[PDB]
Formats: sequence, C-alpha cells, structure tokens
Amino acid sequence: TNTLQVKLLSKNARMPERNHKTDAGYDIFSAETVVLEPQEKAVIKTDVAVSIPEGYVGLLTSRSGVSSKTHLVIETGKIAAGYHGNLGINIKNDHEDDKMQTIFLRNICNEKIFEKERHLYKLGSYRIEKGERIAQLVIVPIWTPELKQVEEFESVSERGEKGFGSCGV
Amino acid sequence: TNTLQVKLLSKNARMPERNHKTDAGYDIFSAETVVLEPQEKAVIKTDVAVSIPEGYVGLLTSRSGVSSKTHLVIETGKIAAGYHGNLGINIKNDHEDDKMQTIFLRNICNEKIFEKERHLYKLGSYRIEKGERIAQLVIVPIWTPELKQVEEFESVSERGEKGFGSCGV
Amino acid sequence: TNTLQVKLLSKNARMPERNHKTDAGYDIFSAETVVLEPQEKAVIKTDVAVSIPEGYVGLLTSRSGVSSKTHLVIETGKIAAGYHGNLGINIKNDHEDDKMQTIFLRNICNEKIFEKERHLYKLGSYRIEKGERIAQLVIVPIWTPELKQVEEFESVSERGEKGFGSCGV
Ligand SMILES: O=c1ccn([C@H]2C[C@H](O)[C@@H](COP(=O)(O)O)O2)c(=O)[nH]1
Ligand SMILES: O=c1ccn([C@H]2C[C@H](O)[C@@H](COP(=O)(O)O)O2)c(=O)[nH]1
Ligand SMILES: O=c1ccn([C@H]2C[C@H](O)[C@@H](COP(=O)(O)O)O2)c(=O)[nH]1
Ligand code: NI
Ligand code: NI
Repeated sequence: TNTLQVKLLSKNARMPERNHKTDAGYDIFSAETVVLEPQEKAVIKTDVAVSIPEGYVGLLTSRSGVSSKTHLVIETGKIAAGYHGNLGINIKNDHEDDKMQTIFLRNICNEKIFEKERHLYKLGSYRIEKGERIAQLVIVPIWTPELKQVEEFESVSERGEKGFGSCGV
Repeated sequence: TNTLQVKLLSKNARMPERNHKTDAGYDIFSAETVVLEPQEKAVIKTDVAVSIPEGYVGLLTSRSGVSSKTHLVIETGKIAAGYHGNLGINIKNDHEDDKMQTIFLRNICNEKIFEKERHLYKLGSYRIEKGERIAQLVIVPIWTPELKQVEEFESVSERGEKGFGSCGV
Repeated sequence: TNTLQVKLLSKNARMPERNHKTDAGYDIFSAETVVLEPQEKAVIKTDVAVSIPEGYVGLLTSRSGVSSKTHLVIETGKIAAGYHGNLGINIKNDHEDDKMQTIFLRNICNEKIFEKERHLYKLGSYRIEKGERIAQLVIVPIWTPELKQVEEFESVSERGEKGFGSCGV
C-alpha cells in the first residue's frame, strides 16, 4: 500500500507537509511554545500521531536551517512501526552557560526577537514558537532477520576486524 | 537470505534482542562498567560482532530513554558490511564542566545512585553498568552505484541549487 | 539505473571514493582549510554536487575516526533528491570554552600540529585542512506515500501509545 495514516491529537497540531516530489521527507511542526535556556533539555510535543507499517522505520530528524544557524541540537528519533503515541522532538540547547545576560531572545534562525516589554534573559536562550517548522520525518525500509549465534562467520571479508577509528589517511 | 550472524567475544557480552515484530531494531547492551565525567569521551565496547551482508548498513544509534533523560550523547555509527570486529558505542557525556562537586553519581536514567561508601564526584557524572541497555541497531538497505563525473546533470530539478539553510518559513 | 552523477564545482574539490565492495558509502573530503575555535559553528564546503534520483535520500554523516577522537560534531545532512547545489558539512567544535591558551592546534585526529612559526591559540581548537577526509555519504531508499488524516488507526498494535522514554529495563 501507498498510504500513511496521521492522527492530530489537538487543535495545536499541524499537518506534516511534503511539497515537491523531489523532497526527502515530511515537515514537522511544533505544537508548543517553549523557551530553552543554555544547556537545557526538553521533549517538544508535536501532538501528531503516525501509523508506520511493518518493514519501515521513521527518522524524526533535524533540518539544515535550524541546526546550522542555532545551537539547538535535535537527536534523531527512531520511530518504530506500531508506535501510535505523540511524536516528541528530542532537543537540547547546546549553547554554553557563560553566566551572561541579555535582553534579546533568539529565534530558530538565530535572529534577535524584539519585544515591547523588556525582560532579562540568559545569553544563548532560544524560543520555539507554536506552529514553527523545526523538524522533518524521513521514512526508510528496514531489514529485520532472525538472529543466529555463531563462533565464526561463514564469509570472511576483506575489511575484517578493521577498521574502527581511522583519521588522517 | 533472512539470517544475521552474531559472534559474542566475551562472557561479558549480551545477545541483542528484538522483542515484538513491531520493533525497528535490536537492543544493544554494554559489556563495560564505566564512569564518564562531564565532557569526557569514550568508546564503550559491546564485545559483540555482527556479519551484515552486502547491500545493507547497520545504524548503531541512541534510544529515546537514555538520550532524553541524560546528557549522554551517542554518535550514530555506520556499521559497514564485512566489519566483523567489536561494535563500539561512540559516546560523550555532554554535561558542562561547572567545577562543582557532589556525592551522587547519575545512572543512564538520570536517577541518583545511592552508595554505602561515600565518595566525591564531579557534578554531571554518569555511570554505565555492565549489561545495561543503552543503544540499538537498525539495519537499512543501501544504494551503492558507480560514480560518473559530469559537467552538467541530465535531469534539471525544480528544487535546484537551493535550498540550504532555510529557517522561519 | 545504477549510476550516480557527480559535479566538481572547483579545483579544490575532490572526487568521492568507494574503495572495497564491502564499504557502506562514499568518502567526502573538505575543500576548505578552516580553524574552528571551541564552541564555534561552520558549514564546510566540499565544492561537490550530486544528483540523487527520486526514491532515495543521501546521508551526509560522520566517520568513526574524526568523531571519536575529536570534539568535532557533524550533524547528519539529509541530501534530498534533486538538490544539485554544493554539499555542506554541518559542523560544530563542541569543546568547552575554558578560556585557556595553548601554542598547539589539534588536527582531525586530535594530534598536536607542530609549527615553525609560534602562535597562541585557544585550547580545544581544531584545524581542518583542504583535502582531508572528514565525512561520508550513505544513500538509502525512501518511502514517500500519500498522507491521510484519520481519527483512529486501522490496525491497533501491541506497542501502542507506549513507549517513549524507557531507561533501566
Ligand atoms: O525522538 C523521539 C524518539 C522516539 N520516539 C518514539 C518513537 C519510538 O517508537 C518510541 C520508543 O523509542 P526508543 O526508546 O525505541 O528509542 O518513542 C519519539 O517520538 N521521538
Ligand atoms: O560507532 C561506531 C562507528 C563505527 N564502528 C565500526 C563499524 C564500521 O564498519 C567501522 C568503520 O567506521 P567508519 O570509519 O567507516 O565510520 O567501525 C563502530 O563499531 N561503532
Ligand atoms: O548538512 C547538510 C544538510 C543539508 N544539505 C542540503 C541537502 C538538502 O537537500 C538541502 C536542504 O536541507 P534541509 O533544509 O531539508 O535539511 O540542503 C547539505 O548540503 N548539508
Ligand atoms: Ni542518523
Ligand atoms: Ni556541549
């Protein structure tokens, strides 16, 4: 079959988008407005549920814009088949806590947020607005064979017990 | 074929598990007991060898629990076909070194470890116990065609030389 | 078809390599010489363009050597089909800014760079040389079905609305 089922869990949820046939995955939006201070960790709720069929895995991963411009680090989530719960974005503000203060929050593009009401924030703080495009979902097929414990392998390769950790060549 | 070969390299090794037909990959366990101080890097040995056939790649990656609860960051390892050596978990404790001390170690769930014997640790330190479930392996098929150097591409797309780095839209 | 088209954008560009039939992906080289101070972010240009066909995605990802030896963190780039622009390596030097000074730069293998001309650098600084092998590209097939909004899913699974965030079991 060529259909994926999507359940919206609230009015704050936004439907994933795949504009262009050339695009790899689906744009994921935040359903929460959240301020992340330097070094702070959170799981941002999308209020979106997905039904991935067997033989596939979803990759809830970062986008080039947010990750390259800001210190907001998204850990790629392995969305298993059958998981019909709320998709959470595993995020960390990886800006260092330098103990310095500023009156400007930063957006998901590293642009300064101008406010009428003046407030003091810790330098390196970000704000993710409700409805903002911060992640993407890329679904790839998986191979899940039966495991067999062996003492030696059937086919000896030309790479072998090497080579973990090779820099400089 | 629908079989994957697994070699245990020591008695400390633990067999990877795929409970449920709905699960994406295989649970990987640590074979070492290791204390990671803030900002410390290590390669944790599993004492497990795997024989991935050609046309596939293994993804030695994080789990939602450990990564969301703790500052333990696992870099996804690309397990090549033919690599029959020890699978190492590329890990870093990404807690900041604030120079502060505590008498509590943190486990892989960010819970405080209570000890009868009192010791002073640096705040943000974690302990990975031998046998603990800290990673997972997801095997996906790969496309490895022959490369052809061109001056211009055959099919001009509608995405084009764009678009790297787009935030805010 | 079993062919991938590659365009070199400058003389500084280097052709991706896939030595051995056992290897997962293609070795990517830097086209820039760049010094990254602690906590600094950059997008390193490869001056290499690729034409990935539809039904596939490229994974511009780290290698075991650089990532395990150094604090240089590469965020895996999702190279979409049709993207014919310059492939950029999304990188961050994740060494902490301890305010300390040294006369040695570190290479991509964490080895000290010896210089005839003496200079003062911030401790934790790295230098990526033009032509150095720092990344790899692994191409995997993608599933991109049509989306259908539902109120409830057709097939209820045995995993269910669980289980996000499970450590310690
Ligand atoms: O960033 C993430 C990671 C995981 N999950 C969901 C999907 C998985 O099916 C489930 C369990 O994750 P693991 O513990 O298997 O990583 O949690 C998310 O929603 N977001
Ligand atoms: O986290 C990792 C990364 C790599 N490898 C193994 C599998 C690869 O076949 C080999 C070489 O890795 P690269 O240098 O190709 O990344 O090291 C691991 O065991 N764990
Ligand atoms: O590290 C990266 C990430 C992305 N891209 C390119 C490929 C994508 O087609 C395009 C858009 O990226 P996203 O915004 O979709 O992540 O930028 C890179 O060259 N390097
Ligand atoms: Ni990944
Ligand atoms: Ni950090």
